Amino acid sequence: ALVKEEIQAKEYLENLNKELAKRTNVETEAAWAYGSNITDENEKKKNEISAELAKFMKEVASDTTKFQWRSYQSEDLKRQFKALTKLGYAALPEDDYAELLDTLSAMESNFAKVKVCDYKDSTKCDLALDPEIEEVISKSRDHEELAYYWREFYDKAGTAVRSQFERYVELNTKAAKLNNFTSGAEAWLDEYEDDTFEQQLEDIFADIRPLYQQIHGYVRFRLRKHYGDAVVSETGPIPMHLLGNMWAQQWSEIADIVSPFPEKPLVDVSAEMEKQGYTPLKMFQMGDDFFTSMNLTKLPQDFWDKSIIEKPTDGRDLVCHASAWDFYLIDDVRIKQCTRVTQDQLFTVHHELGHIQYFLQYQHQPFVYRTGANPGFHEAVGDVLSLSVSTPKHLEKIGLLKDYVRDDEARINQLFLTALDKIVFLPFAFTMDKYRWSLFRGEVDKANWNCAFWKLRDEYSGIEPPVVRSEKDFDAPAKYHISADVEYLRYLVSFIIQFQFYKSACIKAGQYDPDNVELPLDNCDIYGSAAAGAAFHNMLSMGASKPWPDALEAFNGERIMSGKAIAEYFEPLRVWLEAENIKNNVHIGWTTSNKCVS
Ligand SMILES: *[C@@H]1O[C@H](CO)[C@@H](O[C@@H]2O[C@H](CO)[C@@H](O[C@@H]3O[C@H](CO[C@H]4O[C@H](CO)[C@@H](O)[C@H](O)[C@@H]4O)[C@@H](O)[C@H](O[C@H]4O[C@H](CO[C@@H]5O[C@H](CO)[C@@H](O)[C@H](O)[C@@H]5O)[C@@H](O)[C@H](O)[C@@H]4O)[C@@H]3O)[C@H](O)[C@H]2NC(C)=O)[C@H](O)[C@H]1NC(C)=O
Ligand SMILES: *[C@@H]1O[C@H](CO)[C@@H](O)[C@H](O)[C@H]1NC(C)=O
Ligand SMILES: *[C@@H]1O[C@H](CO)[C@@H](O)[C@H](O)[C@H]1NC(C)=O
Ligand SMILES: [Zn+2]
Repeated sequence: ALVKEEIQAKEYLENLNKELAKRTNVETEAAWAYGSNITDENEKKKNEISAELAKFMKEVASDTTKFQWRSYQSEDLKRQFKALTKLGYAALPEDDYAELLDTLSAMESNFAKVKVCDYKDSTKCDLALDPEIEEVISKSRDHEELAYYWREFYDKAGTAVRSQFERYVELNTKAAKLNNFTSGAEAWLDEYEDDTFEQQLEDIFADIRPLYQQIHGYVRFRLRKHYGDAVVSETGPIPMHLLGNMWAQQWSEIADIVSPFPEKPLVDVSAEMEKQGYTPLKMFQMGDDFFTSMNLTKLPQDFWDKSIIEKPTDGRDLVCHASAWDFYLIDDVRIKQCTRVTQDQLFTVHHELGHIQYFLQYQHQPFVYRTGANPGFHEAVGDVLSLSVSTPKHLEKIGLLKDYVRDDEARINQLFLTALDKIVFLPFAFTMDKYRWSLFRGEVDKANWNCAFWKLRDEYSGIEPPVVRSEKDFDAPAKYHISADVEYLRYLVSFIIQFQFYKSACIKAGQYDPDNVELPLDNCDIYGSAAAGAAFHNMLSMGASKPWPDALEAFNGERIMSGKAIAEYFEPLRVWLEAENIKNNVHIGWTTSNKCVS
């Protein structure tokens, strides 16, 4: 029976993968229509088609049991079957599935439709997060103005969806258990195919946490000099509204007030981008150029024809959170980005285009393999290029950085600037999933859900709200990914492995040699490197056809996720900063926040 059955199973899979790709195409189109144009009608259509695809996946899961697939010889066939067994939310009874979709829609559309009143004009009430509130949070140094916008946003994006969030947790848990996972934490973790993955991240995080603490201490010190001791204490958590970002996830927008060497250059090319007439289209064309310069795949015409690369002016509601979309045919790939002409946005364009590249590289795989080796791989691709794009080397080459002298002090300024994004984010990203996992696993009583969030943000990041919160507030959904039910550990994983990829690409490009002071890792530009491009091609073309260690091995010969490379990048900063904090008697660490009343 078995040899013959395995022949038939191969044909079964060939056909089923093609059918899933086509059916997924159709759900993806409806989701795109909604996300690009939020209306009740588009919501209904998206959710109806999802319900129908879920019912089909339920039949597929049932049909896998007609095959003795665990008995087969082919590791590849077994891997595909195992992927089709995994229903996720589709395991839910029809009515629960529909209720979950309705709940998700309610949260994501609440987030996307938030508007607040101008701090200086309570009749102007059409300020959205993107761009209006984000511009104040990144540019204002009026601490009361900042606190105002923080409070208005969190109250509307967060607290307003407590009820919905609670029902989502219940249904997410019910779904996980129907897949025989303990909870949605274990369902998310299953994507890393590694039963020690959490311990591995704890270990890496513990190794980098000392450096974070040094950065935190120095920033707090600098913020005290700017705002004074009535606004920032020496010993307490940093008030998060002063850190240049609504979620304090990255602190690079306050670099001009905390840079190590204020009289030496600090890279900020936004003003030159504007002066040279950059547009969203040009920024996308330049990202395309980067990839094609490395001998990777050019964007196809569908990308240009169907992407939305600037915020519509017609007053519609949409999701502006930047995203990359695979339509599961051939070359139908798209970005939806409310693009602004800034340095940070140039990096975001490259990030999104890394997802597009991945889609193009794996599009010949069977449907079940048309995804990242793990979710962190997907998020890392474009960041590897952004690391290069951010270098003084690259930015001088493209005419955006003028009259730059790369002395020791400018190098520390640039390392610090990078760390304000790359090191600061690590505890932030860990807490987003630690929080959700703790709710999913039933470890926090509902009475303590809000303070459990702020407790994690305190313990790991040493930040706190600008105002006292309580269990009357519900703050976690004020972060897009929490309202949108997007797993966050992918970004922690990305921020570690992107340095492994960057280092290896730099070495292949001839742009990094640890023994050559002329080739430091932090000034490596892989632009134009076919050797780097080759490593990407070898890895990305695999999709999810093999466990992620095999995909890393295809890139650089390694099989282990490791903090060595990110530490190697920041090692000169670590040395300098440890010394600077001692020299300035900077207090390190923080007392427990008083800003969430239990
Ligand atoms: C999550 O875990 C769940 C368990 O906690 C699991 O649910 C179990 O799935 C089992 C596998 O499908 C299912 O097993 C069948 O049980 C039937 C009897 O069940 C009743 O009594 C139970 C308790 O006594 C009740 O709780 C149930 O509700 C039922 O009322 C059996 O009749 C049935 O049998 C047939 O199938 C076996 C297995 O066949 C296999 O494949 C080939 C077929 O060619 C076999 O040759 C091979 O060796 C293998 O056995 C045949 O041997 C047999 O001849 C029959 O055709 C079968 O044992 C079980 O009932 C169910 N239990 C519970 C408690 O729910 C979920 O499936 C898991 N979910 C996921 C997503 O993995
Ligand atoms: C948005 O969707 C609605 C359907 O609810 C449709 O009538 C309208 O034309 C769409 N607008 C745009 C900008 O596509
Ligand atoms: C570019 O990529 C192609 C296809 O992957 C390969 O055959 C070729 O050798 C590469 N060219 C360069 C510039 O190395
Ligand atoms: Zn991404």
